Amino acid sequence: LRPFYEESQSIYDVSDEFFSLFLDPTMAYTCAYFEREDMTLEEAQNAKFDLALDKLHLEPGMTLLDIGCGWGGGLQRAIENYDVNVIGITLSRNQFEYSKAKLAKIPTERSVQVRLQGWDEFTDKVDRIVSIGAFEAFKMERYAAFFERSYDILPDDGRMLLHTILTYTQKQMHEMGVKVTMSDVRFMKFIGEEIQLPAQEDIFKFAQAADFSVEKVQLLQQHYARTLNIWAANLEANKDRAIALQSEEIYNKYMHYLTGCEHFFRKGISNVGQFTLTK
Ligand SMILES: Nc1ncnc2c1ncn2[C@@H]1O[C@H](CSCC[C@H](N)C(=O)O)[C@@H](O)[C@H]1O
Ligand SMILES: [Cl-]
Repeated sequence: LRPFYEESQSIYDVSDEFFSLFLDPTMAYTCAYFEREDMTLEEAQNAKFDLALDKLHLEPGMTLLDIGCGWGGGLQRAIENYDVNVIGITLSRNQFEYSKAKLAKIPTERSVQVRLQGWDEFTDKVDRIVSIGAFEAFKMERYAAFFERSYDILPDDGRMLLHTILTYTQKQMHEMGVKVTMSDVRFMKFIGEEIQLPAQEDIFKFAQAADFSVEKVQLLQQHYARTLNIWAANLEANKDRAIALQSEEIYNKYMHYLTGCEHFFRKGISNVGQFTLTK
């Protein structure tokens, strides 16, 4: 704690325009799914959203909730590909306004709602839930309430797709032969300052405590390494504009974050899973 207040430059202070320098046009900010090896980033992001949505067994007329909708790409796929009502919620005002404006332009015969709202305040009954990349922003003290609230707002036949990043235990790493180095440790400290993760077993434990069953987990480890690689290449290609919009310090922090995380997935320290939860 510094005695004098300092309005500093944070990676969280950048505009939508900055993110458009390296995200694909749909502005997905989570692991893509290279269902075909030759897919572009945009095609793999659409394929990731389709992968999650397909696991929900959506039927015409249902209501889908996207917990943590970001810049709206998941809800666009849902509106375009299913005859369903949608609700998207986010804690980001920029993402809220962006998703609202994006989805307002999409023809639809169903209801569409975008809200600046946390899951802890959400009580609407919905038929299915998708949540991609939101869980890693939750504190572990709130995990149980999250799964309990998710269970409660679903019907008897309800299904939830939970997509989130994962870590391994030391024993599993020693088993798998993953050696964590000092530079890895220093990067984890960089994360704790600028930005602990659950293991796959933790997700099973918490979902089951809320009376969900885990029907499926699908791991996308190397898809994330490739997703982060492309993001980093795009940002580097747009370096001059990133520095003009922000600064070399902000550019460097993002580049360090993207390429460090890429290394963690490539090396096998981290993973990312889609959990199909049923009721
Ligand atoms: N407690 C909470 N309740 C609701 N949304 C939350 C939340 N904590 C984080 N979020 C939202 O979760 C999102 C994480 S970013 C992932 C965005 C999108 N699903 C994608 O795949 O690109 C952001 O929109 C963030 O505002
Ligand atoms: Cl900016």
